[PDB]
Amino acid sequence: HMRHRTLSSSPALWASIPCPRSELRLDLVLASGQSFRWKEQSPAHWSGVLADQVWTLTQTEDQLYCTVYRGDSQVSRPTLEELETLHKYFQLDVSLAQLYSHWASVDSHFQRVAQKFQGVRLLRQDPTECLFSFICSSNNNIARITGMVERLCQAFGPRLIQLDDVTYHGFPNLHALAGPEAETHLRKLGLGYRARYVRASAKAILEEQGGPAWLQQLRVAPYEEAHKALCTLPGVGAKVADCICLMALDKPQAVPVDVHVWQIAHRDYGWHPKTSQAKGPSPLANKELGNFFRNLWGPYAGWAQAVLFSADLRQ
Ligand SMILES: Clc1ccc(Nc2ccncc2)cc1Cl
Ligand code: NI
Repeated sequence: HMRHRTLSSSPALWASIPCPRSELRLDLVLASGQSFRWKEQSPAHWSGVLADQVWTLTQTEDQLYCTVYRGDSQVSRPTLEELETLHKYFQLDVSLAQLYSHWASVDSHFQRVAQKFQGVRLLRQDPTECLFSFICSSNNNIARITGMVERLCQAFGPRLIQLDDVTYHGFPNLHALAGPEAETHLRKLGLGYRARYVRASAKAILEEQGGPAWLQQLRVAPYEEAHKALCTLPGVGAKVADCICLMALDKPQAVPVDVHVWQIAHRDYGWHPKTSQAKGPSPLANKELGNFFRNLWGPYAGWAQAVLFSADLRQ
């Protein structure tokens, strides 16, 4: 039936937001493992869902070209409010050129690495989508998580539209994931142990915290409160909590610490746990390392990390 648009195919329906490739590189941000809902359907054309709507995105050296598919009606070009949404998603208020410059000034390693990887910024994700996406992320790779999240949305989330062979679903609400046959069905979809944590966390957020409004509270709450709050949930530890804080709760200073960042810290910064003596990853050593990077980079430490992370997936 209807198909995925290119910029050439249907130039009428595309709109644009003025955005240099130095401020945002789609190819580095949408497959960076922040969101797992974007695919490059046709070369340099990124399609994925936002809320209850599909988008396809592509860019030039100075422009971010984008179009919407409402799903239900007259196919038209992105409205103003629809583009405000997109602007916010990419947190484009924030100057990346300034942040790169600031980091480079205090970190000679960053200076050498950031050159080849410009336009790495953080998305502002829906808390719910982010939470459950990052529960599926423990002991896993981007490819597998992408899969799990797609199957999860297909099975539990509302159908929106079909383009080509791909049927786009919205992200499920908590109630949908909280039900009795939720784990069983999720286990069928190959999440394994993670199925328990999904259901449990959905059931928890409803009953223990009073629904999705809780997550919005954490967005306005201070970092430290939000992190402690998140860590109460089944399947959510310091790492996942920091991912969510950073990517969906507007805490730029949150620095998710796993064994991979340990490696980079030790190899590239010569870091060892100083207050600690135990020589390997630990609750306290990880937090120590988080504080280390905040001290060095400042209150957008998580964003700086995102640059290094994106420079590591490319060899
Ligand atoms: Cl800054 C950042 C961005 C994206 C991710 N995504 C992940 C990719 C693979 N396994 C776990 C998480 C993680 C960080 Cl720490
Ligand atoms: Ni050493």
